[PDB]
Amino acid sequence: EGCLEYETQLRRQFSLQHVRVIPGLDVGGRLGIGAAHMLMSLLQPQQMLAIGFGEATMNTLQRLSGFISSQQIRLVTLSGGVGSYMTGIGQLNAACSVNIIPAPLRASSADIARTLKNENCVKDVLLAAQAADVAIVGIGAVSQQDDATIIRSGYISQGEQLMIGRKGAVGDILGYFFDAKGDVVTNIKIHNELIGLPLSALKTIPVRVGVAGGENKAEAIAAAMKGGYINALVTDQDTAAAILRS
Amino acid sequence: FEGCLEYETQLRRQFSLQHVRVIPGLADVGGRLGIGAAHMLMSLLQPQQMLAIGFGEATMNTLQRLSGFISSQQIRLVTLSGGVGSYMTGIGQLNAACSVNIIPAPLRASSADIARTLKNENCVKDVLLAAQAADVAIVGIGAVSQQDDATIIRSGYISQGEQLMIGRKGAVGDILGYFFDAKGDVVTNIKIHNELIGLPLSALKTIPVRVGVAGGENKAEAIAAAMKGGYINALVTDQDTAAAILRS
Ligand SMILES: O=P(O)(O)OC[C@H]1O[C@H](O)[C@H](O)[C@@H]1O
Ligand SMILES: O=P(O)(O)OC[C@H]1O[C@H](O)[C@H](O)[C@@H]1O
Repeated sequence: EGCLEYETQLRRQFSLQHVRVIPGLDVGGRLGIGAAHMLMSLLQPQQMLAIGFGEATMNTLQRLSGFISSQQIRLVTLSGGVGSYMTGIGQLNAACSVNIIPAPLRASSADIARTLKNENCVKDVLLAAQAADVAIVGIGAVSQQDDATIIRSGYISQGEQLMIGRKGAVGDILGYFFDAKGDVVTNIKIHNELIGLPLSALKTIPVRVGVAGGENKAEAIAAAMKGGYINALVTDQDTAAAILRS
Repeated sequence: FEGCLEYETQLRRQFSLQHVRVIPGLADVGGRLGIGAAHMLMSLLQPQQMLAIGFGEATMNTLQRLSGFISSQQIRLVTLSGGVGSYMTGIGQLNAACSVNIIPAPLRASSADIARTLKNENCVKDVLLAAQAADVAIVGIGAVSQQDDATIIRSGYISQGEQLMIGRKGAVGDILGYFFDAKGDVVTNIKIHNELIGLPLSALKTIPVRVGVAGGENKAEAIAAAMKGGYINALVTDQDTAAAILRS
């Protein structure tokens, strides 16, 4: 009931292409339903879907697995890491096309990241990802602190997250952190250590869906939309309220 | 006389194997090899044990047939090589509660310095160690004599030129991109070896039970060599191939 109005206002405040706002209070399971449903009406047969990692995207992929088979959707990873995509990929049948960047999410140095990005088998998948028809990503917030997936998964340290925060970052997509206005934070070393597509290349993809909730993400989700990284959103009612007031 | 039971006995004694299965020649073989290798693995793996897997058609067919058993017995899988995508037809068949540990790297780097770098990345080194600690391994065996039909060529991991020179330098086959000569010794002057990300054959031998699954007469010399080098200590093959291996 209050969902339609919040959709409308989100669509107009952030110039979005599509929005779904789910009734408030479990939330992550219900976000995956909402995002799977949006993706079912967006994707045409044999189209390509680029995927990010995290709980909300993995949930979504589970609810979409039957659509993916019967419409022959091709999947491609937006980042390295492999293992982080397996909970969502394991829920598909084995005739599904899945193209996986064969590298770590983050290299121990920027030189090594650049080396890896130039290996043929990595470079091939980076291009495929950038060419996708639709993308589905999660959004992390600095305000989650130890509960953020990117920290639980060991990809950045606590000291890094404190400094990322100090430097004015509010949230991230695929390890790429941006400030409250949506601008990528430029003096953060991790950015040049990530193997996957940068957020500037992600914007090649014409429909880019963020799925994310919890009031603690509101600032990050707003900023993601202000930066243009996502042009469609799936979120929950309380978060929507919080974004609109942010 | 002869038959499969005799061929098993002879192979077992001749190569000092721990386990052997020879399937009849007569309905198509790579599928029946997979069934036979899954049945052997089912009798060797205890619950919660760890199975190291290599890539290729025979291993991926085996894993497909083992998927129900992997699930119910909570078998943990780990990749023996990089490549990620080379393993998807196999691991794609499992359910999502399955424990699957994948080397997050290419199979082969563009240079040896780059391979050495990737082997020292934390997320790669962790999985290399997990693989070496496995209870059982399952691998395919490739033969130089397959030429353009070898999976290692068909998948683009080596060039025709490379395959030619590897043959010139005395290799007969490979396991996981590591090529050995007819006595079973790894061929030392081949640059693909230092470019591979995964475990070398010497570290594969840590795994106590090492099952090769491979058939076709053109692989006979390579399979014999693989047993002579000790890379596999158990074999699943077909009748014709067993006969050829025995006369090698
Ligand atoms: O909170 P989740 O849904 O688990 O996932 C969010 C992560 O996925 C996003 O692209 C960012 O990397 C975040 O770091
Ligand atoms: O002939 P297949 O069963 O497809 O696979 C053999 C390949 O997989 C083996 O370990 C070697 O890499 C071979 O090159």
